[PDB]
Amino acid sequence: ASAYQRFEPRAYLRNNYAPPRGDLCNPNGVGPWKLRCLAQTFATGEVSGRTLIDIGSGPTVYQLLSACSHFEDITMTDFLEVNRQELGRWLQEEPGAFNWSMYSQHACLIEGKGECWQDKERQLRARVKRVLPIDVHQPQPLGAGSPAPLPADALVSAFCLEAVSPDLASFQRALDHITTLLRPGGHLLLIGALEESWYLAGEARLTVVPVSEEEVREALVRSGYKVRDLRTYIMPAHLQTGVDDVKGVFFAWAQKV
Amino acid sequence: PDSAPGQAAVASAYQRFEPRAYLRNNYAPPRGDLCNPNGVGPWKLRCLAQTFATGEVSGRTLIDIGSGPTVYQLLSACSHFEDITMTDFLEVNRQELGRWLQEEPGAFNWSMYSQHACLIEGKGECWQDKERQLRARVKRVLPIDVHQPQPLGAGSPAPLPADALVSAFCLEAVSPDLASFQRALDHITTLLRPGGHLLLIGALEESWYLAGEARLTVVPVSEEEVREALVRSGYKVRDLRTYIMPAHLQTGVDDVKGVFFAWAQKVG
Ligand SMILES: Nc1ncnc2c1ncn2[C@@H]1O[C@H](CSCC[C@H](N)C(=O)O)[C@@H](O)[C@H]1O
Ligand SMILES: Nc1ncnc2c1ncn2[C@@H]1O[C@H](CSCC[C@H](N)C(=O)O)[C@@H](O)[C@H]1O
Repeated sequence: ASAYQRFEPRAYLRNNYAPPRGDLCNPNGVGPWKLRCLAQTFATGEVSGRTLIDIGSGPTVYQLLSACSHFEDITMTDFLEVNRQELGRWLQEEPGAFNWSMYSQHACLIEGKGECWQDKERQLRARVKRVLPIDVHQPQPLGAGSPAPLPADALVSAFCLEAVSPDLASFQRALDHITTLLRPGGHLLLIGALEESWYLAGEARLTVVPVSEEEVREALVRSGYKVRDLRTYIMPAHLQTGVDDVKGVFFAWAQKV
Repeated sequence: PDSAPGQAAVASAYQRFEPRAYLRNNYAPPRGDLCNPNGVGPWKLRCLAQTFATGEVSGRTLIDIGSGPTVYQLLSACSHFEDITMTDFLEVNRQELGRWLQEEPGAFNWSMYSQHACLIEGKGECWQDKERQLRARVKRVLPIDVHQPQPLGAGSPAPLPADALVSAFCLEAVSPDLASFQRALDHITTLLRPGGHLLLIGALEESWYLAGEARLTVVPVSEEEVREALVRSGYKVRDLRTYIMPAHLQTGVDDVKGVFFAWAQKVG
């Protein structure tokens, strides 16, 4: 995990959220696919509550665009200070914030409620109460006296576990860990890379545990979830860019029983 | 009597028209704020979107009558017409359109409207694609004077007669009186083929507006006057709706009391 110390947010954002992976115009892309999964899931209106925690936010907010309308208290987290600062910069509309507006626009497009994207960002920025540091390896990943309401009504995590875990069993424990933050009967929306083993974030070179839909399902089960949905996106050639070796992307809607 | 003088007056007044001012007054907030569904902007795009969505307004060629320096009136229309003709009386307006066509950064930013059309049309489309199509189908920007019996001049370029017409806030804005208005309608109707469709937007009961230094003279009209005029010109009125201008939104840029949207089909 010392590799994460060379991790550059601006390089990561650039690699994954700027064209081509960042062009949202093509519906068959990975960005539109991620957003649709979240939109659809929340649109069921079975995922709901007062509080929600985003595990391993990094420098990104997209994972919460659809979510923000169903939970009034939203908590974001990451391991690195540089990311929290990068989040802050966008939350407070500071100088040099990253432009998520294409993503805001698309979420509004997908949820199809005629909402304008400034209302969407406005609601998100507002509903996010705190940005916290976090380590999923710790059995209490948020420490002892966290400003975060526990247990949360729901959890969201994208591209975290498989990226901070050396192997399957490690990945499994990380899940066990964060699962403890989730109220019984609550919800988890997990996104991650499939059969990925490395990706770059500037000068840093992160090791990833290559997982599969089957491994991922089984791990959610082991952690005590009822899997409600598990969808797979296969990474198209034109989005294989030399920033990683991701083969596909998985999305899971799991419920703590 | 005599039309010439009033028209001359109108023409004279427009020589002070400031596009950037018009744009600031009408298509930047609070009117340009597309976030409130109850605002005039959304209402307009929604009238256009819903109408094209019926699929009853189609063809090869569209002509926008008195485009000014705005494109929003064509956002939902472009996905339905191969060939679009934009027009205006003033060159400074046409230059303004030209700047946006050329995607120069100097140009006005219509992306909020682009996005909103995409939003309400419900096809998942992205605004850059919406805009790229619009820029692609606008085949020309022509001089136009609605008071002339041939508003485009004889032997004009435009493919005539067109399958459809769009016009927004033009006729009433350049007509001194109701008869002038009615005549202007008759004139542009000659550009429209029988069985074709006219989509008309304009201000209700308005007498003036601002375009910078230029404070302009509008013939105030009513829904009925508009309905009657269309019928007079040989249309069947398919839809005619009214937006009442809210307290805020009345900003001193005009004395408009509301807005009309007319969908009319040229009997033939
Ligand atoms: N031990 C740890 N516990 C929790 N998060 C960690 C961690 N070590 C690294 N991370 C964070 O995990 C993130 C994975 S990148 C994921 C970014 C974002 N969620 C997205 O969807 O794009 C990195 O930002 C990294 O800072
Ligand atoms: N005689 C005439 N014939 C046609 N257009 C005229 C005209 N005299 C003035 N105009 C144009 O009528 C326009 C009215 S403002 C309308 C602008 C635009 N259609 C919109 O929706 O906002 C001005 O751009 C002006 O140049």
